[PDB]
This record gives sequence, structure tokens and C-alpha cells, in this order.
Amino acid sequence: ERPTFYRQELNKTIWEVPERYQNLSPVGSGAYGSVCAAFDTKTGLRVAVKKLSRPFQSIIHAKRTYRELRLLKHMKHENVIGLLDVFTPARSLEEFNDVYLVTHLMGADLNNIVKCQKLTDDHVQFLIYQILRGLKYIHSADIIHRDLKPSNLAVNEDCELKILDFGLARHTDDEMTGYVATRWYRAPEIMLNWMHYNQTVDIWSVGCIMAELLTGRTLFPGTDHIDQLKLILRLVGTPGAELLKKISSESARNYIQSLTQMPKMNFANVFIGANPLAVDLLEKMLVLDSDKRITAAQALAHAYFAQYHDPDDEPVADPYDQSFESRDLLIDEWKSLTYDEVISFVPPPLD
Ligand SMILES: CCNC(=O)NCc1ccccc1Sc1ccc2nnc(C(C)C)n2c1
Repeated sequence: ERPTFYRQELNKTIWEVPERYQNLSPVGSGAYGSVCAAFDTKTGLRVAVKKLSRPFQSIIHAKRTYRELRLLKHMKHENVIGLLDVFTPARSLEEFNDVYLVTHLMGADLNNIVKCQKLTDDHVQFLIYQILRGLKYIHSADIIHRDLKPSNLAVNEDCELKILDFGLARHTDDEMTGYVATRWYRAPEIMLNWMHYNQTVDIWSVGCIMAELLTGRTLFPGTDHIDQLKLILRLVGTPGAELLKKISSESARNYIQSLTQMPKMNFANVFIGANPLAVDLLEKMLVLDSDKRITAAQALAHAYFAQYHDPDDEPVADPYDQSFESRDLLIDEWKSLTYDEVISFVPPPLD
């Protein structure tokens, strides 16, 4: 049956949501879009409710709405944000306009926990373990994050972590120019479009995050794309013959070769006093050639994680059908697909 919806005005927007969600309050200062913290009286959980803005304004935006809903519905992992609920006040497709997405509220992001501070090795262990556990699951569904950074990591009071914003196009709207955090975690092959990249772009990002948790400092705080590449190559060295063959962009390859060659720095000298196991894991993550980086699955089995690692509590995802990605549809066609996805949603069980 259809629950009873009630209306209210929030952020100069009308929020029509079921009665179960009480005490709606805007959160994140527009950082996560039109999101409200709410109390879900049916589960007892504190939830994050997003009212999608202009969901069907264009083919791209209609596809974006469908992609997000699809991605959120698929994810059923402790360290990955999932769908607790999805609703529309609309009684038919003819009246369908708005989509509301419901998930767990963690309350803070990785920066809102570790600002300018170098934390204990045990906290870094648990934080990186959870990122890697959730990334192993995301990658098993053949989904790439592409935007892995501390602002996309939802953390609660107990240091429990959920990954946000995986598999979306949304990050391509972000300003990537200058002295901006939105670029500091990006793998050089994605940042300078060196080749058709893979999931290993996310391992580079984990390395950037891990190093920053270890030292209390951004690993590559480049003032622009060029300055950041120079910071990167000073640490990991300039590409060798083999990687240069793999840089399919003639223009990028031609610019790389113009730079004075540098050897890879000694990671033990860069990361002074850090756990030798943490240093070892960092060397395997921050490899310039994406093909030679450690995978999330392999990194979970690393000795640095021995106190958390359990190969029977690190699950993989069910098959994720991405065939819609190559599909040419009209607004009305993406919209109807979304409506079907809203209407068919089955809630997770409540113990
Ligand atoms: C396809 C992947 N999509 C997402 O991860 N979307 C994020 C999202 C969906 C629905 C409602 C809100 C949000 S953003 C969000 C989610 C949980 C959460 N917990 N704490 C925070 C902020 C305030 C630190 N969250 C933000």
C-alpha cells in the first residue's frame, strides 16, 4: 500500500515525504546536493534523504537519475552507501516528477574527523581497511569510483565508514582547476587523460588518502594540473619505456618525454617513522603504471591489515547489469525506466 505523505518547505523547495520520516533538517551545506537528515520512526535510524534536483531536465540528467538509482539499489555492503528507501508522492507515471533517495546518515565525512592531524596507526588501519573492503565489493561489480577522496567517505562517531559517489558522471561537473582538493586524489592517467583507464585509478586515490592519514598532510597538493604531475613524478619517478608504450595519447606521451627523468624516491625516507608495513602498502599503491598497482582484494590480504582481515567477511557483489550505459533513449524512456525502479524497490529487512 501507499504510505501517507506530508509536505513542508525546506531550502526554498517543497519536501513531500512519507509520515515515517520526521524532523527533516538540511545537512552538508549543499555539498551533497538537496539532502536532509531525518529520523526514520520505522527503523529507528538517522537517515539522509535526497530530493533529486531537475531529475528529467535533459537526456543526460534523466540518464544520471537512472544511473544513481540503479547503482544505489545494487549496493548491499557495510562499507558502501546503499538504498534504505526510494519514494515519489506521484500515484502514476503521468504524474511522476520527483525522486527521493534514502540512505544511512553517518553524520560526518573523512575531513570532518581528521583535519590537519596525523592519527594513530590503528585508526589508519581500520579506516583504510574499510575503504579497501568496500572498494573490493564495488570493483567486483565492475564499477569504478573515479572520484575517491575524503569528502566522499562517510564516517560515524565509532569510525565506521561508507563510500559515497561511486560510478557517477557528476564529478565531471566539478572545478578541477588550480589549488583544489577535487584534483589532489586523482591518478595521473585519469587527471591528464593518458589512456583508457581501469579500476586501478581508485587504488591510487586510496594511496593518497592513506599517506595523508599517516602524515596529516595532502600527498600531492598541486597548484594546477602541471604542478601536481611534477609533485607525483618527484615521488614515483618519471615513466619508463614500458609505461610510455601504454600512454595511448600521443600528445600526453610527447609532453611526458620533455621532462627531465627522475628516479622513484625511497618511501622509507619520505614516510619517516611510519609503520614499515604501511610504507610497504603505500609503495604497492602509488605505482605510476596502473597495471602494476595492488588490487583492493590483494591489499586486504596485506600484513598491515592482519588485525581486521577475514577472507570470509570480505564479500563480492552480485552481477551488475550496465548494458543500459550504451543505450540511446529519450527523456520519457529514461523516466519510465526510473519509475519502474522506484515502484519495484524492496526494502532491506529490519531485525
Ligand atoms: C551512486 C552513489 N551515490 C551516492 O553515494 N549518493 C549519496 C546520497 C544518496 C542519498 C542521500 C544522500 C546522499 S549523500 C550522503 C549519504 C549518506 C551520508 N552520511 N553522512 C553524510 C554527510 C552529511 C557527511 N552523508 C551524505
